[PDB]
Amino acid sequence: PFDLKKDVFVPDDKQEFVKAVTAETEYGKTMQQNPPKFDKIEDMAMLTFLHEPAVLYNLKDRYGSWMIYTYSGLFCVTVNPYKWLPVYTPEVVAAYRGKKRSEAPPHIFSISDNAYQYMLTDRENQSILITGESGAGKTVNTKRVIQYFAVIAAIGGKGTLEDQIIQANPALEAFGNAKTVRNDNSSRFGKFIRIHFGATGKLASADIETYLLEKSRVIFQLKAERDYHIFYQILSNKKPELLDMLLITNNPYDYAFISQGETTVASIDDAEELMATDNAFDVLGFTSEEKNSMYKLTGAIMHFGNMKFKLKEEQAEPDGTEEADKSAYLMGLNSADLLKGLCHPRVKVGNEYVTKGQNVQQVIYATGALAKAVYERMFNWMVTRINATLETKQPRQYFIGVLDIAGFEIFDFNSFEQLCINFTNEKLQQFFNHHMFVLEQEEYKKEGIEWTFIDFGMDLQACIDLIEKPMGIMSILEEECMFPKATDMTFKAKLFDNHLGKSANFQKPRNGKPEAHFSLIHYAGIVDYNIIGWLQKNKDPLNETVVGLYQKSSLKLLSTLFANYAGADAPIEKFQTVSALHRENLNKLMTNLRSTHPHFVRCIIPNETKSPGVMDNPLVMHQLRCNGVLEGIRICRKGFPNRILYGDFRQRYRILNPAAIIDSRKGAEKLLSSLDIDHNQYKFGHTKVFFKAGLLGLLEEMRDER
Ligand SMILES: Nc1ncnc2c1ncn2[C@@H]1O[C@H](COP(=O)(O)OP(=O)(O)O)[C@@H](O)[C@H]1O
Ligand code: VO4
Ligand SMILES: [Mg+2]
Repeated sequence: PFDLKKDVFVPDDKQEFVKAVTAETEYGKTMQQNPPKFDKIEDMAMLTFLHEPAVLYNLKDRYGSWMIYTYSGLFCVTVNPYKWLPVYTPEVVAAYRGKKRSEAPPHIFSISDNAYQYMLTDRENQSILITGESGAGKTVNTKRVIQYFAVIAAIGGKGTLEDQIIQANPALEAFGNAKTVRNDNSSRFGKFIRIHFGATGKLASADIETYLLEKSRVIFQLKAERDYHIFYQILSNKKPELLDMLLITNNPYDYAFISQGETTVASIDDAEELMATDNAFDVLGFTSEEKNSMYKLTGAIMHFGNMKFKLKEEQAEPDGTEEADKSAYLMGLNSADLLKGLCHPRVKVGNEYVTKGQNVQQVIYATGALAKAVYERMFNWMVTRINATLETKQPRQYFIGVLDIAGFEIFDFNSFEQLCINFTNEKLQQFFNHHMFVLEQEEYKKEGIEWTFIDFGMDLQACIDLIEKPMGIMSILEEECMFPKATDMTFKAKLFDNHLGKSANFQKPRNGKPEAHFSLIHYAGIVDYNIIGWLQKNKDPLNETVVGLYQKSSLKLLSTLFANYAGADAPIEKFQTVSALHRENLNKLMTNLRSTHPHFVRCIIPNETKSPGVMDNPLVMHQLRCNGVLEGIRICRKGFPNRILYGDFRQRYRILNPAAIIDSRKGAEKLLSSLDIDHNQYKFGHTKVFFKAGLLGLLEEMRDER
């Protein structure tokens, strides 16, 4: 039943919008709805009415029938079903091969296949960029893109390249993923995977690049969160030989470094996951000495935390050598030299040395710091090793990169790690804004198309400039290190003096919950940051006397993790910080993505309680707004999303009317007027015919008939 004029969408203070400027709703109490033909539409740029509730309800409609993918113009939107669906089967993978976007339902498999098609067709590198906040579905979709390519390639101990490519994700997940409030399997690092293809489309090889790992997790947890998965998988006891080799109990609560918050997760079987983790290292080519060395280092990290200290000026001395000895043998170090290094670190006196002193607070920091450094270097080594076996040295030509970054998050306590994660999210959103709204309209101008630049309001340059540009939050932090008389409050005072009242995205902390020092107006919300410990987190210093012992370790792995160590430069007669390298890497990635054809996949978390099928309209609308889904749909409708080179237009559509044809542009003008179409649905460019939304599909329908 449908009444074109009285069926409207009206606002609501609890449900955002409701089905129904004065009328009463379907329930009782006191923007046009789309017809029943556009129910569960596969592409929302084809809806007659385009507004916030038209898109919200179409997504909701499809979500109710477990259709978690929907095209929204030139890109795609996905809503986390929070449950398994029979839409990722090998049978499905095969059917999607070679199909045009409109010839199959919306799917991540269709994005992957079309990215493959554009690569070989245009002779151009591609990229698949998955956005969304913590627990939206970026990693799940990243794994399905890889699955699609690996299954397609497979058509034609250690396994084949296709098997290795798939297993690289569960191998890295044990060490780099952990349970946070928002996600039981949160990626605590970003990763860009490039899948290389030869000149004719053969999957040649692959590589992975990881971006900043949350080191703090290794030695610190908040009430509602766990440390990295790996620790609990080892303690599961499904492989009891590991507990004997690592010299450990089966109780996480016996290890402070890993038992500060939660220890078991309802959705994760830690026992089955240890086997999956181990099987991946096997399939990836990891030797037993390699696997055991990695397990041994993880074990040494656990004992390292239980090491107690005491007073002997305040000087620290070991409060029991029990835990240091266990750590030292797993690491291949002499226990006495380790504790002497931690308590009395060397100072170079030219060719001699004098030891400086430490107190139990200083040694406690250095101990935590080294356990983080080892963990970070182990993760970087695992990636290097995965890349080493993934390198096939087979002929390559193009690549399809896939970006799975750590999602936007807000915790009750936000620190340095959150600012780095959320900063990347702001940057990736701005990548989308620039590509969709700035470059797109500049193409129309380049091609001599009649057009008036539209302002979509999509521009986060103010917040990005606030964080990265000189005298920004990172620049202030970078200066405040390598200034020993600088404290947490000199950094706070410098941030406020430069940005309070001067930067719109820098506000006083809103603030029961933990104490915050400043607020930041991010693209998806105001985040209250706590600046305590930022100067030390950014400088990341290490006890170089203990690092020296690590380089001389009897374990090959520990000595290789520290072989190329940037030991503090020699003094002269009179360095790269964390944030500095992170910005450098983020800009390196953004410029690299500019040299590819991007394919945006926008993930939407439907509810805060990980409930399948439950859609919370205020949370969904917040995401669709800050993502720019409506803005991104309008540029598809209001512009010309499809454009064909005059040559290609005659090579393909000459069959529609051979009477029309000997010029490239002139011939194309004759062909188009000769057909029964709206002659306003297209424009003529310098080198391409620009088509309005949908006209390409109409001509392609007519081409398939004859
Ligand atoms: N397409 C999907 N099908 C089924 N479950 C999904 C899907 N996408 C996400 N999930 C569930 O949601 C969780 C969070 O998704 P994940 O990919 O880890 O998100 P993100 O990487 O954005 O943090 C997953 O671990 C899984 O339980
Ligand atoms: O939960 V996330 O993997 O998006 O960080
Ligand atoms: Mg993830």
